[PDB]
Amino acid sequence: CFAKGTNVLMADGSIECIENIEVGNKVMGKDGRPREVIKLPRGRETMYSVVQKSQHRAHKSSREVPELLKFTCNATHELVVRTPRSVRRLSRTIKGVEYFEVITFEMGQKKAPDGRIVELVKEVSKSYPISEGPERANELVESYRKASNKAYFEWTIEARDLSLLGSHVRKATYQTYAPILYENDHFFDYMQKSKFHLTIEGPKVLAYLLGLWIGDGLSDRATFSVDSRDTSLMERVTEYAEKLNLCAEYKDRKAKTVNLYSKVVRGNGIRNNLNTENPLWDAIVGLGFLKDGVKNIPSFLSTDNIGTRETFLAGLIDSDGYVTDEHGIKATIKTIHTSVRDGLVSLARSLGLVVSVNAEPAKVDMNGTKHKISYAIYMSGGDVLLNVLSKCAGSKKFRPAPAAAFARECRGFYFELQELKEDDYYGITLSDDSDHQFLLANQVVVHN
DNA sequence: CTCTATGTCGGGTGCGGAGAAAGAGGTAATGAAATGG
DNA sequence: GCCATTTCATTACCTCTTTCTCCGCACCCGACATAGA
Repeated sequence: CFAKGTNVLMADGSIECIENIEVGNKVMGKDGRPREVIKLPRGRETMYSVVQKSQHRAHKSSREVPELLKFTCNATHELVVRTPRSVRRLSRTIKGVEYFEVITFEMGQKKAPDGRIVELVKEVSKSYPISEGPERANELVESYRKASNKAYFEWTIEARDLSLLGSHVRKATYQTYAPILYENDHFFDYMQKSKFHLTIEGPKVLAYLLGLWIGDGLSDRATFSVDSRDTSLMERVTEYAEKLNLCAEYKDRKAKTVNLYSKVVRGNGIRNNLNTENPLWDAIVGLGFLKDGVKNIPSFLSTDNIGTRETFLAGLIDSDGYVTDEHGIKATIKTIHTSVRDGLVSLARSLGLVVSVNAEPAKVDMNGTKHKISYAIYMSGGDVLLNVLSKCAGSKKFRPAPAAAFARECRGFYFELQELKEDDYYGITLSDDSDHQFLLANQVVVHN
């Protein structure tokens, strides 16, 4: 059961407030498929607060508080958790004799003060004196390592039982969120829904261009900047631009500025068109990449076609995107516009990538200039991210496409738990044969 | 003549990148107190 | 209670990311003029 306010992800990918979800509607299953609701358990109880942990620190100005994943449930809500399997060996001495130890995480049981019989994870140790010889020990260690396939346990525990966990286990316990595997085709239907009728590279190229525009584009013309130096990118531009059937008006004249002109009438002389008869623009406005005068990453994109979701970032990254590879594939977009920040994060995750932003306060300096609140949104995620990069043109950005059928597994997150005051709670119940867990809106995986 | 799309101009500031710090969980290593026979 | 493990939170580091931050000038954006319409 959830505290009132908590937003849910509906199977159609919309977002509905928990208190308003009725019976018969279909929530989002971690598999992207629908999870029907059959009961609206309501009531009053003691509520608990959740909130991811993180290397974040700047406080204690109103420097915005992070976008940390969070939610609030009653004391008996089941937390879909995970805990690593761990086995360490150790040699210690007491009462004279020194022995061998075999510390391990194994799921046992423990008595809740309230009397209940709770199934959880416990730290277990088995030991005998060094006299016998490290042989017995070394045996179990593998007889464990070689016990189960998954490197972690996947169980459930009620907020109110969490304390029951020992120190070591507690710390080594996290919750997870899953990627938005569902898929609308709003992008596609839109494309088909218009006058212009292009090839089957549209959704792709168009997507890629919208990506670049957002990053290095101009906010009042279907034109944008480029690094006179990245040639590969340069071509991509022409190519994709050409496929949408438009022109690349390259002008590096004292970095490079281009303009994507329609092949329409030119006007009387040469004073070509760029915004007119241009799908790019027809969309920027159509799909909402330009809300109320400022750029923006439209939310519908978080729930649309993955390919397209990918390609778009591809574009964003090819302009305003710095990539490295030294200790893992990672990419960093920098912005100053909230909408851009947000919209991007919500999208970034939809894929399964790990995201974290870092604001930089306004400033004013020696040049006496007034800087602005800046955001350095950070991403990573092995394959998932790679498969995006594989769709890049930039030299320093491009990266080969993952093996294949790379799994879009859930990402876990360490959190904090807080005891709140009793309060009305709303919960929903799914049909039996399902997994009994649905995804929230901030992509966090929860049980009903 | 008025109302929009295209070039195009000048000023103040977005962001580019990298290196480093500051957290966060994992490990041993302890000190001892609880369990079962 | 003697024995012989176990259980457990805390301690001092230990590894690994991911949050921060630094700063000037080439470039981004608002401002303006002018071919269309």
